[PDB]
Amino acid sequence: RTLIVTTILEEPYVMYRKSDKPLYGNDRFEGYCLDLLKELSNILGFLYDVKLVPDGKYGAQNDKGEWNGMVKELIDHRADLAVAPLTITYVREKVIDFSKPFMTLGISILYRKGTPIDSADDLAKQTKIEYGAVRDGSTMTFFKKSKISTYEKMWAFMSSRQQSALVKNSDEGIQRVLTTDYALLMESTSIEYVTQRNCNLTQIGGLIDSKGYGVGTPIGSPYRDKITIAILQLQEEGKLHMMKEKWWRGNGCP
Amino acid sequence: RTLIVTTILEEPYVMYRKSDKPLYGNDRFEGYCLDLLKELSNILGFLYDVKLVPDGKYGAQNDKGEWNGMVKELIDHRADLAVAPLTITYVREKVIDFSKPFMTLGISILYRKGTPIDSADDLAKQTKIEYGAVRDGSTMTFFKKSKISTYEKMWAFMSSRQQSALVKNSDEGIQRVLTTDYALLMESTSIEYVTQRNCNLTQIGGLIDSKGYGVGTPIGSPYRDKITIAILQLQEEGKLHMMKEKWWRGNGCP
Ligand SMILES: C=C(C)[C@H]1CN[C@H](C(=O)O)[C@H]1CC(=O)O
Ligand SMILES: C=C(C)[C@H]1CN[C@H](C(=O)O)[C@H]1CC(=O)O
Ligand SMILES: [Cl-]
Ligand SMILES: [Cl-]
Ligand SMILES: [Cl-]
Ligand SMILES: [Cl-]
Ligand code: NA
Ligand code: NA
Repeated sequence: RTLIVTTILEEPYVMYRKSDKPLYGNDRFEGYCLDLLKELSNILGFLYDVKLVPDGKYGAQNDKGEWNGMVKELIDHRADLAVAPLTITYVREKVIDFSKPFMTLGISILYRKGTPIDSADDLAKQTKIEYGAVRDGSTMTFFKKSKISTYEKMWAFMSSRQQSALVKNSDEGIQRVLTTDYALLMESTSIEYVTQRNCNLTQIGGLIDSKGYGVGTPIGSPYRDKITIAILQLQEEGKLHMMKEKWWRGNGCP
Repeated sequence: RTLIVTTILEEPYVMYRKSDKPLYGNDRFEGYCLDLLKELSNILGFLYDVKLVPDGKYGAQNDKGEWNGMVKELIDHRADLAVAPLTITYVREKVIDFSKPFMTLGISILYRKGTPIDSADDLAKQTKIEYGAVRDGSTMTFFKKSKISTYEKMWAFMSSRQQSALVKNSDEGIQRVLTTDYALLMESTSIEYVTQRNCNLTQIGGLIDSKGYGVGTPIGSPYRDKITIAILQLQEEGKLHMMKEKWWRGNGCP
């Protein structure tokens, strides 16, 4: 009866709450995605247990084409929903069922302020500034699969030297941008959150693609359509907008 | 199989081609949506027969909850697909199925350049400049249903005086903006198209909301998921972006 919700720590979507005593169960967590789940639970009338994905991955395929991460949890019916910044992509939609998007976004560039760099092609025609993405995430996959010239050049650079330009996670990418001469290809909603908090960083250029985050369900799940309708309701009522402004607003940067 | 596709004339989605002799069948039409249908038909391997919706409407409910337009064609299984700038909304998703969005947009304001107006709250707080939307479209319905104070205010104004501030169609709205002191609340992708072609008009403010256009199918159709997967493929390949640029780009503005 109670639904199992797979998710992953990622600021400001899902974070451990701060407290002076050990926390248990759903009380461990806060964030945009917990607020979304509370609003979805309200509308649809389910109870839920939040479970962190045991392997700490979003969802990609190994050499055998077996999935991992939140995507695999859904496939195997070890979770009923995945509520996280899980990008809606062609390869994932073949294997699980996403709701319609609760957030739309695109890949863009995180870099330091004050420089002459203005676009992905400024990066691509040069080698002094290093640049990369989180290994095996949807942004990397976009560069890997692209047949657009500029993105191909960029993939050749990223993948070169046993992928030394890639990072394991966004926090590693951020620190590399802050310390060295490095630009991170990152989803725009995460760039917005980061630039609101570190005033030496900025987004470079616009969005190079367009995509959404959606709630994952196993293929065939009856919850996919109920959740899509509830998301559309929350969007039209201004509630998704309110939730984004609650979690993104920073107060310290020009 | 040959699919039956319901659609509606709307620039630059679906337009009559120019020819010195009469045109027949699918050859009557061109535009972004025809290009999309060709790409979907190449991926999924169907033939198709394009039919203009007989009542010339997108789809809205009357007081008795009865539907019209392309939505009613799908509900009644008179068409297999609706391919048009058909906004994905809560009320429509309850009665038909949409693919994931092939375009993502929001309501914004079309107005003349060179004025002090910068946002919907600027319009809401006054009564001198008239403003409205296409009657019974998804933009009107957004305002009708909103409980956000600004938008309630705007709906009270739009709906006053026997809805004299509303218009029957987008071209009527565009002419009214060009001639009189009037602002049109319009989906942002159409404002883009218009302002590329009318250098005296501009978008005012940003997007008020976030929504998409999707291919519509009857509820339960097996094509909906196939078309979603095909749209995601076309997005990731950059084809949807190239299709938008092809149909939107104008001759330039001074
Ligand atoms: C935080 C990361 C690893 C996730 C979030 N959305 C993408 C995904 O769902 O693959 C990944 C980011 C990226 O690839 O830029
Ligand atoms: C062109 C119009 C009448 C359509 C297009 N999408 C909206 C729909 O699908 O309702 C309507 C526009 C709007 O309401 O601003
Ligand atoms: Cl857990
Ligand atoms: Cl698997
Ligand atoms: Cl026809
Ligand atoms: Cl969907
Ligand atoms: Na799917
Ligand atoms: Na539906």
